[PDB]
Amino acid sequence: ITGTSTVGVGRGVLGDQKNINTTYSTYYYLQDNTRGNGIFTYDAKYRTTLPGSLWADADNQFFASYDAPAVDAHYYAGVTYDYYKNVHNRLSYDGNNAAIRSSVHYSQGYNNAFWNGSQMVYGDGDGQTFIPLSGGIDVVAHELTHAVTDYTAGLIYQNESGAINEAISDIFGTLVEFYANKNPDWEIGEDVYTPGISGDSLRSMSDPAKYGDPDHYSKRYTGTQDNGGVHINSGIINKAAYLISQGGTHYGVSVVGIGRDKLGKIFYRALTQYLTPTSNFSQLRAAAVQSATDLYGSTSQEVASVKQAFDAVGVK
Ligand SMILES: CC(C)C[C@H](NP(=O)(O)CNC(=O)OCc1ccccc1)C(=O)N[C@@H](CCCN)C(=O)O
Ligand SMILES: [Ca+2]
Ligand SMILES: [Ca+2]
Ligand SMILES: [Ca+2]
Ligand SMILES: [Ca+2]
Ligand SMILES: [Zn+2]
Repeated sequence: ITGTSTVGVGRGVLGDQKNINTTYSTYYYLQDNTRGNGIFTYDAKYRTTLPGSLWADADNQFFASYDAPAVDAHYYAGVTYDYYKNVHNRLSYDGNNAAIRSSVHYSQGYNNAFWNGSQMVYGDGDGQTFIPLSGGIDVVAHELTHAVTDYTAGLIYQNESGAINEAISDIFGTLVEFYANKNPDWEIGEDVYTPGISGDSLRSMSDPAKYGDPDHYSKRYTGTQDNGGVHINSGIINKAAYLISQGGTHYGVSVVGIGRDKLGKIFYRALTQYLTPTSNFSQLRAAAVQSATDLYGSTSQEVASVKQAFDAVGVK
């Protein structure tokens, strides 16, 4: 909407106060004009018709329980935009400052979040398995990263290419969580998963097997559930990424860690310069090796560590 840029205040899903960029024109809207061509947050009003209505508020204060998922979807989309711009010189998901749109309060009891080809969508959860999913910064960044992937490598959402697609979203979701630097970890979704159980998460990158996901190519799933295991076999790539950053010895193979920033540079370059819609795990290894060679040199520790990490997870 046309209006003037304003700054509101509210509380997110976990009860934390934050400022949000809004737009005033009769109402205050969740429209942040400070980033690209805008970040826009919508109310889906418990229905499944998208996007719903651009979020409107009478007083620019967002402290109602119903407001909390919108506050966080809006704010964490801004953090994710900032990560891609400041760290990777990427302007929004398409590289040309496309408007970023999210809808919250999607459906009833909906235990998921997704990119629908055009926008982000967040359920409220059923209150037992999940609380409103935009409360997780790793979740929000996971979803926006699907848009980045779709505009760049275009990884098809099935089998090995789809597991790479998933891992890319978990990797950058985690790197955005570290960028914001609030309780960062190598777990996925911990802030919104199972409010009645402490210390768990939906997936682990540091130890995928903790939640039943493979940590070695020999343990990959090859059935048809979950689009051929896209959220299962992602563990193999998530583990490799964790090892590249943090190091470790895994199935007897030692990896010297090179840190999160270099992990992010290598995988961002692989995603945007080398991967294709049908890349498999072996092709990802080659893309990561080439990316690290471009950035750091063929004889570098960074290249050697990429090779060790993929060796450790059984990907040649
Ligand atoms: C980070 C977590 C909290 C959310 C994440 N959701 P996602 O991977 O972005 C779901 N996207 C998806 O399916 O895209 C395909 C598509 C949909 C619509 C239109 C076009 C294409 C996820 O890991 N979901 C799991 C766990 C879900 C537990 N109930 C899961 O779906 O099995
Ligand atoms: Ca209000
Ligand atoms: Ca965390
Ligand atoms: Ca996390
Ligand atoms: Ca929990
Ligand atoms: Zn995903």
